[PDB]
Amino acid sequence: GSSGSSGTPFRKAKALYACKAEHDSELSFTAGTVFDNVHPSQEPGWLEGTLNGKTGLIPENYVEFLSGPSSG
Repeated sequence: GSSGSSGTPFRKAKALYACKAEHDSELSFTAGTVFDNVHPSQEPGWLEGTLNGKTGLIPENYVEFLSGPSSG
């Protein structure tokens, strides 16, 4: 059933620093880049989100989950 109990449509994270992922699994983005549906990957200290209809591994030490209103 669509729309049930209160909740949020997944979470998002923002890349702190620009990373030039070299591995496929890994993802490449630029600081400030906001990821879609960010979650803890199977790997330790690795987040698994979807950057532009593309899922891969992301460095948790390179992201910053967004919760409060700020943007930028």
